[PDB]
Amino acid sequence: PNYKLTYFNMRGRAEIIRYIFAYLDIQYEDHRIEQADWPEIKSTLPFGKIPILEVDGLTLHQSLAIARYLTKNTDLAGNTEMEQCHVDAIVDTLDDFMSCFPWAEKKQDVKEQMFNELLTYNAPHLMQDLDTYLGGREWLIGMSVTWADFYWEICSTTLLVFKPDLLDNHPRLVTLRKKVQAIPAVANWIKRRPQTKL
Amino acid sequence: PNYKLTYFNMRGRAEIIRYIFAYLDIQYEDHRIEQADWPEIKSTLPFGKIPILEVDGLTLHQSLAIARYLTKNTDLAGNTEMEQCHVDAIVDTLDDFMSCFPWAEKKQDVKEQMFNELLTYNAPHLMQDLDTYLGGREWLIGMSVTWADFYWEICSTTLLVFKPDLLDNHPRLVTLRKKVQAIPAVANWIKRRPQTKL
Ligand SMILES: N[C@@H](CCC(=O)N[C@@H](CS)C(=O)NCC(=O)O)C(=O)O
Ligand SMILES: N[C@@H](CCC(=O)N[C@@H](CS)C(=O)NCC(=O)O)C(=O)O
Ligand SMILES: [Mg+2]
Repeated sequence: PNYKLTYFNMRGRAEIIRYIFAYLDIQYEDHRIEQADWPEIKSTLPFGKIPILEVDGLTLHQSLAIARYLTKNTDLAGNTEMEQCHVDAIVDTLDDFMSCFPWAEKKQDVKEQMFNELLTYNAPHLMQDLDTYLGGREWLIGMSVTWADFYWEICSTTLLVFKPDLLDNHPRLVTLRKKVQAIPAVANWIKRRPQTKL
Repeated sequence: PNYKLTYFNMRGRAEIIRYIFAYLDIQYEDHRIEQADWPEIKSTLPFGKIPILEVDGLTLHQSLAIARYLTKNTDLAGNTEMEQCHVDAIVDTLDDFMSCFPWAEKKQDVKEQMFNELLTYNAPHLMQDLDTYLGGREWLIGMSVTWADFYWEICSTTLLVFKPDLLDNHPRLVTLRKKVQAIPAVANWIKRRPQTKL
């Protein structure tokens, strides 16, 4: 089928979709719009938000809903229904935290303060719960990589931009990132993708 | 299987699970804890949040992950993988919005300010997007009820508590709420459930 992903020129919420396409070796149009075209693009979105993924003429929206759709019947989904639930749960827990940041906050002064408070007073609790959850296991769910691992690597990459020492107390979570970054197809995408801050 | 749902004494985030159980005619323990006992239970949870669902001893978390698990392979999921994606997307759009409200904000000043902002400016836009998405169809996705319809009913019920005129310009969205409440199993639950504000 023909796929067309539309998002801004940044990793952000479209990156999980881009990782999945890379991993599954599926061709797609990576459409990155500029701020100047937002007004026009927006008037075509079902709920005024991106990313959207057009599949053979039909529009899908919501990054995680799209990620789940693309991984259905693949090795990234989770081996059992219980495990698939755990994958969804970990992704939503991560997404819940990322959604707490004031990404659209105009006033930089207030924005910086909130980011710093979230990374100092809240992040540590989530990092510890994730580390405890993973224990000595190779991956977050099951005995093989799932898109939950992809999401951890993606979210942590952005958090590290604002809090470099985020994982200084959790080497096991760093190892996990490295294992994700070591997957051949993923490594290739990470090396070739457009370099953006977020 | 043996199901035990744990949450606070309110509809909130556990209600979608309660609707699914009622619709599917599944018995479960509806455990509603007291604030005074939350800090004790919280310490035993991998991620310290509720609702959680114990399935034959195994614990699951994240309301939507659990809802998806329960509806898999049932008539409440979409009829195709694409339709299943639409269901997931609608639920996430609604959840994203409801999650924007500062429910735990102690500062009545900031809390009231954000509630008014969300209800006065954002809500109308979402309502218009939803009405347009629904069009003249009976349900949000496909030709039959899905858990996305349940979620609309649940979400709008709480929104209507703070903004009763929410749907005065959207009769079709009111009718959808009524269509869901009319389903025998749901109507039975609605009339039997604990009467709470949220
Ligand atoms: N939870 C949604 C997020 C939707 C969202 O807020 N997208 C942002 C881009 S990162 C956007 O479209 N913003 C436009 C706006 O805020 O009006 C997803 O994962 O797709
Ligand atoms: N996004 C999670 C909700 C996590 C959450 O914030 N739950 C609230 C109850 S509505 C709770 O656990 N708050 C008590 C606390 O965080 O200590 C889900 O959908 O289950
Ligand atoms: Mg979410």
